[PDB]
Amino acid sequence: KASSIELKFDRNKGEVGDILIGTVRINNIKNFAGFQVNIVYDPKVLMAVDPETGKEFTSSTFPPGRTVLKNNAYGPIQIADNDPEKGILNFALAYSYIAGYKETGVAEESGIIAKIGFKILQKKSTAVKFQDTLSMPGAISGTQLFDWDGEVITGYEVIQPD
Repeated sequence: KASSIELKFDRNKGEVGDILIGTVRINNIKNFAGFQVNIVYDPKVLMAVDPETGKEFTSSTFPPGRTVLKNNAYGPIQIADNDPEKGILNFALAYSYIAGYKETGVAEESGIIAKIGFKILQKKSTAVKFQDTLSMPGAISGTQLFDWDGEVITGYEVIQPD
């Protein structure tokens, strides 16, 4: 029942050339209607790729795999502004029609918001994490969650990968 955003890996070690899959998940986020996150990694050691195809993320790549914020009746808008050469992923998605969403009264409070492949480029210990950035003032460790009143949500835990 604890409210959280988590970045979790299926496995955290592999051989060079294999792809580690990171899943970004939300849990018990009250009246959840959108988010923005900033995730950083060492681009010399890991490369952000599509989990299925292995195709390198570019600046506009919005990650696949979500199980929430998919109802077209509420106007989902995806924005990506990654800088993979600098090891930065930054992407956001929210329902525009939050009036129609709130009016139905059923909130999507838990689920997957992204799946991201990380292809291993070197045999070297490394970390992937949510991290604050000056382009996101008022964030909680590089995360912002929004509700169906269009307000910023607080009080949740940011769970980093082990």
